Amino acid sequence: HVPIPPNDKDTKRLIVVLSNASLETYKYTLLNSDEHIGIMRKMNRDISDARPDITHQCLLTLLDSPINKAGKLQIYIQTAKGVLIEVSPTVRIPRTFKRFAGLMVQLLHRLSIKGTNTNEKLLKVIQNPITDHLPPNCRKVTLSFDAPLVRVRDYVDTLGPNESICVFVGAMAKGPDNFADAYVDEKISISNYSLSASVACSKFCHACEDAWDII
Amino acid sequence: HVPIPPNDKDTKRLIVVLSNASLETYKYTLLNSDEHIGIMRKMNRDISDARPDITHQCLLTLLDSPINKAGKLQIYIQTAKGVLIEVSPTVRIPRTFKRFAGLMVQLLHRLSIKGTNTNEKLLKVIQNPITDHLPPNCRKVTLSFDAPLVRVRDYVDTLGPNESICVFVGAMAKGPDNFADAYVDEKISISNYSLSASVACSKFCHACEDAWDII
Repeated sequence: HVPIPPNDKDTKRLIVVLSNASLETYKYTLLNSDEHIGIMRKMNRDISDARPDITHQCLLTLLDSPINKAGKLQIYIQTAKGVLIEVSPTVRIPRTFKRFAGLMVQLLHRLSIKGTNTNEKLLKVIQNPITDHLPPNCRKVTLSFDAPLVRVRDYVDTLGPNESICVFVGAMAKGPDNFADAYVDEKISISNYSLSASVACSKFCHACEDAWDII
Repeated sequence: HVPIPPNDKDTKRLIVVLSNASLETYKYTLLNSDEHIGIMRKMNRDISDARPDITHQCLLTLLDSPINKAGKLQIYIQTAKGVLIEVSPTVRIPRTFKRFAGLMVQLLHRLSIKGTNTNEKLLKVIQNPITDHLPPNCRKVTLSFDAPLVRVRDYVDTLGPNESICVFVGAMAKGPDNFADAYVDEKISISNYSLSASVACSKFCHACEDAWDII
């Protein structure tokens, strides 16, 4: 089986963009709420933001999803440093947050994680903006709260088989929906209650398993 | 809204039992692969088993699932020490593995986590076996690999509205399906590829959202 290459702009695919991520290597390790609680809580700036266990579990759940087993997923990470990261469908990850953390540190160091067997890279820090790396047949959407209710399976049911979709999922700290307004075609809501990025990506990706017939 | 009490044996409900868990407080903290890699790898016994990030993310995903928002979930944990733990639908959890780890340590210490506001307990270590705590209208099943393919929505579609289901999900180390043969009525498989406990519980619970009409 071969996943989606960058040569392919024909397959109806799901690009998941985790926007406004918190990948800031400080002193080398990442900024987490485990040990930097004294320096964030001491230096009085919005504790609230040392995120990456949620993008960790989005990477675990989405890269363990059956949409990865069909290969129809393509996931990007937009951070606060302006760094946009292309995460492979074929990369494997350790299940632990510490090795993921130092692996993101060396990803920010040498800007590339190569495969231990293959010639090709796996985690590739790439250019801003996202529209250089999105397909032309794209659906730039965003999960939101002020948006009215839109059912996912009816929505991608109203998407055609040539027309790929790029979702904007917020694993951010605390922010409104103006994080992506330069590149939003549509903002949708899927439930009345508050939902996280992990269960949001899981309900969306399993719903488009139900609407793309991945068995 | 009121969740399922232990008085209620009438509601068609999903009991998720995470069987063969690894909750062993050593020296106080739990046995994890982060810091005990030197003593497991040094003392040459099946590294392979310091699990609990998977039951952590099953607790996050299942206790953040919309089946919890309907209250039709009831989740138990069976460990290697013979400890069986009743996890509430109404308990909230910190999102971090360290506070979850020490919280499980004090759960094994005083055998109960009380609510910080309510009178009733939230995490209640209870008796072996599970059949004292399962409903009479029960469906003791188990996810497996040697079992033939069974579609979930057709299966619980063939379950009747008086008939609750108790699934056995393996977050174990490495083991066959004889972990539960004293209490198995049926073993099913949902996909040909290898699936984890997190995506297994998410596909099953979202599938019975599709078959129980939780909107």
